[PDB]
Amino acid sequence: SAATREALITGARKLWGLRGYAEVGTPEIATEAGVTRGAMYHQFADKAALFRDVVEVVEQDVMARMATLVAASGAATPADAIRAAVDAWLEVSGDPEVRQLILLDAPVVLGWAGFRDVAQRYSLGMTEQLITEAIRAGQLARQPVRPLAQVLIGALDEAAMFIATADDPKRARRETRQVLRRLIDGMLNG
Amino acid sequence: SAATREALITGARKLWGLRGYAEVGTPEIATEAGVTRGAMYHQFADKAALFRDVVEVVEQDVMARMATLVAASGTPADAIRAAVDAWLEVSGDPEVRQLILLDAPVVLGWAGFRDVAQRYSLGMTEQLITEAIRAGQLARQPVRPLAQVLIGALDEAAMFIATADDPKRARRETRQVLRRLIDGMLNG
Repeated sequence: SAATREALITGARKLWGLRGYAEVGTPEIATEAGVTRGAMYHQFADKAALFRDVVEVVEQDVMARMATLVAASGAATPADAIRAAVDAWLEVSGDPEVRQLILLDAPVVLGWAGFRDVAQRYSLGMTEQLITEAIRAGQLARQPVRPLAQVLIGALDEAAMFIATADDPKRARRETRQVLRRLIDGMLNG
Repeated sequence: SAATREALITGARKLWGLRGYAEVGTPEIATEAGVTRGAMYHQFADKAALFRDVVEVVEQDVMARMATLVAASGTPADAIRAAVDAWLEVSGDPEVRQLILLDAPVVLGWAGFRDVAQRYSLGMTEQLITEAIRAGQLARQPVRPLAQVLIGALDEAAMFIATADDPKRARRETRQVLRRLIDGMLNG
């Protein structure tokens, strides 16, 4: 029964990751997972409920992938951590599964308040941390931490959205990386 | 028929502006406007359709208001600093707060809201950036990606003020933060 939950989340994630939420129904997901409809409905009341669990697991991977990329950059100071964290977010949001589930389907399926809540639960803390360390190292002016975090989250979230729907994604990704790079470098002292 | 639309948009705008989308039903809006339910439904299939037209009219006023405040402030770099302060003034208006910051994202969806916000704000923002580049107060860079990143930052700023525990404090702290960001991009 625990196994059944795991296999449904895994199946939904794969199939919705490839074709999108709208294009795959719960009966197809049950078959893919090797379970009956009643085992499925015991675990998930409806389609949208299974999607919420898919979003939690994909967000966990996004944060863990991002912490791996920052730690693999060899960033020696808070300011370099920030430069790495910015590049990592554009790399990870470019992953076509993350693009489909988080950038396109999650806002539609969860609603505005739902999506914003999830996005903030996963991103706010990390962002607030990086800012607090830069302030302490003297690489960023002493200022209020949450307001800056929140403004940066809206900038980065919009960046990713703009890439995901662009005519030329590879170009939008590159140009938008320059723009965020210049912005950060205007704020940072080193 | 055009008159009927105008009166509905005006009634909906006032009443939703005060109490919020969720709190006022379309029959109340019909009476406020002085039209029958069938005249209303002829013009607007459902509640969400009338809301879309309310958002268009409120956004038009927001842009026009904002161009008047920028022109009343007295270089491109200072235009940008004034445009930022003007956005916080105009988004502080309790009607704009209710309809654009709180209800529009819920009712239109995130992509729908982003679409409306960009149709109205992108050109002005792209212009301000282009003039700063020409005056040498802003590094030559790609104009649309910067405009878009700034629009997302400013929209999030205003939303943060609109839902803050202490609005007067959030408005002040958020003004500092936007000031530093802008000043990091602009050439002194």
